[PDB]
Amino acid sequence: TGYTPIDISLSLTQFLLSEFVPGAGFVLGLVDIIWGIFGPSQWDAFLVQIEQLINQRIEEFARNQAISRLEGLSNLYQIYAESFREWEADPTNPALREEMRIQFNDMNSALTTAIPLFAVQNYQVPLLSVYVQAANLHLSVLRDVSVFGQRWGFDAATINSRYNDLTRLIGNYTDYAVRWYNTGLERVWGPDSRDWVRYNQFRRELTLTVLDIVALFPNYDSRRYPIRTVSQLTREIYTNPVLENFDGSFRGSAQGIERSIRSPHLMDILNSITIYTDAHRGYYYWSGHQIMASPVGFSGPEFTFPLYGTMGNAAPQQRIVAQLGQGVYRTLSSTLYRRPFNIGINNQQLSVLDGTEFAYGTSSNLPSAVYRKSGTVDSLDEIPPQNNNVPPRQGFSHRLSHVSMFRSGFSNSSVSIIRAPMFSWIHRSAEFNNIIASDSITQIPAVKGNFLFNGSVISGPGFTGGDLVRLNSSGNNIQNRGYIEVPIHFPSTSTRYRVRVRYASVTPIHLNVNWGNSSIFSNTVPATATSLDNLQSSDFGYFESANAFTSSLGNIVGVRNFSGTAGVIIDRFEFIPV
Ligand SMILES: CC(=O)N[C@@H]1[C@@H](O)[C@@H](O)[C@@H](CO)O[C@H]1O
Repeated sequence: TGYTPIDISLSLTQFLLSEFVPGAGFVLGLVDIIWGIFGPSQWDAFLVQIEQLINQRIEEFARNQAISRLEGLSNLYQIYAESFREWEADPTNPALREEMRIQFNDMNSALTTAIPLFAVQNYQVPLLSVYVQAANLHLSVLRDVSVFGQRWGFDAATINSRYNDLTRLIGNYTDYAVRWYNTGLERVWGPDSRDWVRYNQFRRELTLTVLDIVALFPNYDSRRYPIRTVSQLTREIYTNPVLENFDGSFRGSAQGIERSIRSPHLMDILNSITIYTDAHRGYYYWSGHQIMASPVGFSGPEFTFPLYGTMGNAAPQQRIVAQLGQGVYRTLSSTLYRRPFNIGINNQQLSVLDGTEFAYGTSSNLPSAVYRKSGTVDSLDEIPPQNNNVPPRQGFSHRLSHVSMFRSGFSNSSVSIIRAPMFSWIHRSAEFNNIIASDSITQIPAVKGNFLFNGSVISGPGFTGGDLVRLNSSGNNIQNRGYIEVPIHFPSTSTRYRVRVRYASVTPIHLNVNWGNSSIFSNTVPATATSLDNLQSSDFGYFESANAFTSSLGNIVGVRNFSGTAGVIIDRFEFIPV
């Protein structure tokens, strides 16, 4: 059918983001999306997807052993799923209850045996995606026994033991996956542009097929999340048409290309891009541009970034409005390469864009914005739909969040000109606004805030689904306390909410949580980590307000660091309806 593991994973991500609640729906969902296949095809494809990228086939025996085992888990989970489905339909039935207990044990036992075979020495990287899939399924099944095990007829001692497995393995699987993500990525680095392409492709593909899934693992903790919980992925992934459609390779450019990506920041909303046009020998091109953005929820004035590339005057400037409908979901770019037989300042090599169509995500339809012309270098090939059952403009997975630029040469004095817009893509689960649901546990990442004082945004470890907020120590200045404020919106004004914060700290730290002007928590929270530099899964802890309140307290939430000597990492705010 022409599908790749990337398509499949994005679809699974969509599911896990919107349907993360225990019950038959979840179990049947996993069968429908991943585990309902017959035969080795899918699994082979999952392996090839990473193998072809690192340019290394898994040793043949270990490869067949892994594929074979995945087939086994598939058959077994299909049976488990149907037993679950019939059981839910008739929960008091003793025969169904006994069958569930047997099915759970077989499933748990098979997964525990199978997993190390997806961690074979010297082949951890190409086996990573199937590992994560298996790990996901295992956590899922452990979550199921935690929620339903009593009703199935397991004793309290067995349930608690399985739950302790769940919490430990949330940690272990996460750390394993991130470690091997980092290792694999690092191996793929090289000095030239061809290397950078491969490196970024790895980052991109494994973000979509590994990291994105891992980021949702904490959700399986049924005690922490006893009802439906909605996560948001704020991380950005990258395409670059000029570089990615280039068959040659720019020597020693990789570092420069990588630096052209912007550094960690509070999430913004891309409003417009103003493109400047330069020309050479009747070839008109995108020479530079200017970005305009807004804070999350349009909760502040629009801001303008410094000029990217060079301001050319060969044609009038074109202001492309990105923020219409759901925003820009797709770029279709026209690449221009000039490689003349004789090269000189009068006859330059060009590696640029001479057109781009910017297509909008929309429930209906909306005409595309077009810089000069459309092209065939299509972002949808790299950033596919999460839902392939509707048109791409409805079933898209990402939204254009920024455009920066890798640049080389000056038109006036160079033989070779590179102008390579770097397109940055945010997952659509990163909503324009912070909207607190009334019937589910709403997760709002701290980086979705709009005001940060005595602190900085730092790179996530890779398992949080985006970046993190670091509040600095005050230096014993009551006026210099680190503060992050998040704008929030309540569609329901009568629902009562407890506010939970997910954090990391090396020493005990006094934190103050405000909802509007009201302080709803002010106390010392324990240390959770040994280091803030090398973050592992268990380094993140939780604390929460004692009481529940309504939207009448206000439309902001914040955390203040009262410590004079220690810093603290804020991951996300969570709103729990009582
Ligand atoms: C006495 C006190 O804590 N003052 C805080 C200050 O520490 C800082 O957080 C600032 C950021 O806006 O807000 C002030 O209200």
